[PDB]
Amino acid sequence: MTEYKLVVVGAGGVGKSALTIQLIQNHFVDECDPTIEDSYRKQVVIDGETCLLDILDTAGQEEYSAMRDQYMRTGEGFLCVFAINNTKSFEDIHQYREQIKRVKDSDDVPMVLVGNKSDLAARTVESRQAQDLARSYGIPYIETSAKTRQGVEDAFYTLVREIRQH
Ligand SMILES: C[C@H](OP(=O)(O)OP(=O)(O)OP(=O)(O)OC[C@H]1O[C@@H](n2cnc3c(=O)[nH]c(N)nc32)[C@H](O)[C@@H]1O)c1ccccc1[N+](=O)[O-]
Ligand SMILES: *CC(=O)N(C)CCN(C)c1ccc([N+](=O)[O-])c2nonc12
Ligand SMILES: [Mg+2]
Repeated sequence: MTEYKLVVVGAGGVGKSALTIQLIQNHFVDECDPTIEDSYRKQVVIDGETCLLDILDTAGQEEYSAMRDQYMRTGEGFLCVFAINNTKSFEDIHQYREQIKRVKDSDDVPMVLVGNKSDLAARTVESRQAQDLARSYGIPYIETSAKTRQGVEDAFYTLVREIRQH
C-alpha cells in the first residue's frame, strides 16, 4: 500500500483519542482514559487513492521526553489539535509545533491545525485567530467535532494531502 503515518498531538482533553476512534471506528467516545491504544490502522480511499492510514494517538498531559520522542519520530504528518473551548490548549499549539519540528529535525513537516469540539457553544478560541495562527505557520486549519463527525474526514484527509505534497 501507500501507507500514511499520522500522529495526533495536543493537550489534555482536546479530543485526540476521540477524533481518531471516530475516524477508525465511526462512533463517539467519552471516558477519561489516559491509556493510548496501539496505532489505529485503516485502509481508506482518499481522493480516489486506496491507502493504509496508521494513526498514533498520543498523550495530552505529558512533558517532552526521549520516550515520547521515540514514539513520535516515526510519524510522517502531524495533526495538532486544540479544543475551541480551551484557551490553554490553543496556546500550547506553539509548543507542540516546535516539538514536532525538533523531533523530526526538519523545518518543514506536514501538519494540519485542528480546532476540535466545534459542537460546543460559547467557544473561547476565536476562529479567526486560529486561521491567522495556521496561516502564519503555513498549514491548513480544519474545525472538527468528534461528536457529530463534522470535519473528521476533512481534517485527516487534508493531512494526507499535505504528506503527498511534501
Ligand atoms: C487523560 C485524558 O487526556 P488525553 O488522552 O490527552 O485526552 P484526549 O486528547 O485523547 O481527549 P479525548 O479524545 O479522550 O476527549 C476528552 C473528552 O472530551 C470529549 N470529546 C472529545 N472530542 C469531543 C468533541 O468534538 N465534542 C465534544 N462535545 N466532546 C468531545 C470526550 O468524549 C472526552 O470526555 C483526558 C484529559 C482531560 C480530559 C479528559 C480526558 N479523557 O481521557 O477523557
Ligand atoms: C480520568 C482522570 O483524569 N483521572 C482518573 C485522574 C484524576 N482526575 C479526576 C483528575 C486529574 C487531573 C486533573 N487536572 O489536573 O486537570 C483533573 N481535573 O479534573 N479531574 C482531574
Ligand atoms: Mg486520549
